[PDB]
Amino acid sequence: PTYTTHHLAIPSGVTQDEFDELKQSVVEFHTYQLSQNQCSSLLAQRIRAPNDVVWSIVRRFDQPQTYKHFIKSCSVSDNFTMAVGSTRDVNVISGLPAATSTERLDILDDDRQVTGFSIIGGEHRLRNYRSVTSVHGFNRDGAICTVVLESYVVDVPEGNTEEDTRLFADTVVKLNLQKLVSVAES
Amino acid sequence: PTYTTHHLAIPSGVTQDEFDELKQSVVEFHTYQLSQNQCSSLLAQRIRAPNDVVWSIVRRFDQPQTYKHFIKSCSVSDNFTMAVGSTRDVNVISGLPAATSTERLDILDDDRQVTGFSIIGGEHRLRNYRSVTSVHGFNRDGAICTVVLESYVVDVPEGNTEEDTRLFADTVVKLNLQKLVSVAES
Ligand SMILES: CC1=CC(=O)CC(C)(C)[C@@]1(O)/C=C/C(C)=C\C(=O)O
Ligand SMILES: CC1=CC(=O)CC(C)(C)[C@@]1(O)/C=C/C(C)=C\C(=O)O
Repeated sequence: PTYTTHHLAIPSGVTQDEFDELKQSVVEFHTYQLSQNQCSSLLAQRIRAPNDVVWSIVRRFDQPQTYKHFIKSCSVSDNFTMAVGSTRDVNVISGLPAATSTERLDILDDDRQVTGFSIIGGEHRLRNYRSVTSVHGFNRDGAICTVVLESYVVDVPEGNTEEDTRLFADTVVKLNLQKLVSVAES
Repeated sequence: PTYTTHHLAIPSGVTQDEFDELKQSVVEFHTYQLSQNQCSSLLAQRIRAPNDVVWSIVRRFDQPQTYKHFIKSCSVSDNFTMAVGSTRDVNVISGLPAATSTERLDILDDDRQVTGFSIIGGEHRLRNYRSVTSVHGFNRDGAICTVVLESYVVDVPEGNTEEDTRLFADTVVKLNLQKLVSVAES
């Protein structure tokens, strides 16, 4: 297989010196295998809030709607455990209506403050979506100011271009990351 | 089959005293006919920028991608004039890909700073979408503050609920208005 090189390109929204400190985290957590039909991207967002505050929000695998747009509801089983392997049924706002993507929790590491999930079933064109989010505290002069890194890999549907698929997924993650800013600042 | 009454309910983001000044504009420009299969909503967004600056952005019928998300490109004909009746072809970012909704300019009023459009062709579920944006300057402690009002009417697709459709359309418009804030305040 072929692998991503997100450590070679500073994403927008981070400085060269901030990024230099995070390259180790990108390699460890934001590297995916790449098939010929896949694309992957890494996004970043600075947040004026303690990383412990941010981690506590994004850790909530059962309540993504608190920090994501376009989710009407999210339910988990009555025996849900916050553990690798638990799943959720996400009801998406799209005008179809109440669509559903079942997602499985892949990583939950409270020591490094990293989580991630993969989409394992649903009615959509984002087949084999996999995402990782890591939380990073910086003593940042009035904050712990946190940079959140979020990357994904996904299949490019036949009849889609890689740029088109990537542009859509990038737009969603960027918009959700802006919402995370609003929620974290309190 | 009656008409909308958005002048009767204050939208979020406005004060009662601010809204009282806008009721005449809501009546004059933000009233739609409503059939039993349609819904309509009215949104507002405060912007710390001169109303003339905001107006110059939202007036650009040929360039919605400057202030809206999820638009890959926008083309108009070689004889395009910025005039009621002109149309544009919008290529939407959706993961389908490069989708298209053809839109017609309905209002372009430079004295009152109102613009509006209706969707006249495309491949989607926002049938008979019609939208109006109006710009409003307020003197606030020596600086101009702009309120943008944006409303729409749209058909509810069979199998959708009104809340679900409204929720989606409300989500899109609000997000486009946040991008408008960034562009105007830069
Ligand atoms: C918003 C939405 C609409 C779709 O059509 C596909 C899917 C259900 C995957 C999705 O939830 C996509 C979500 C994305 C890209 C990222 C995320 O959630 O962090
Ligand atoms: C982004 C998008 C999603 C759709 O499914 C339909 C359509 C393509 C019309 C649309 O452009 C709708 C845009 C909206 C609600 C408002 C606007 O543009 O002012």
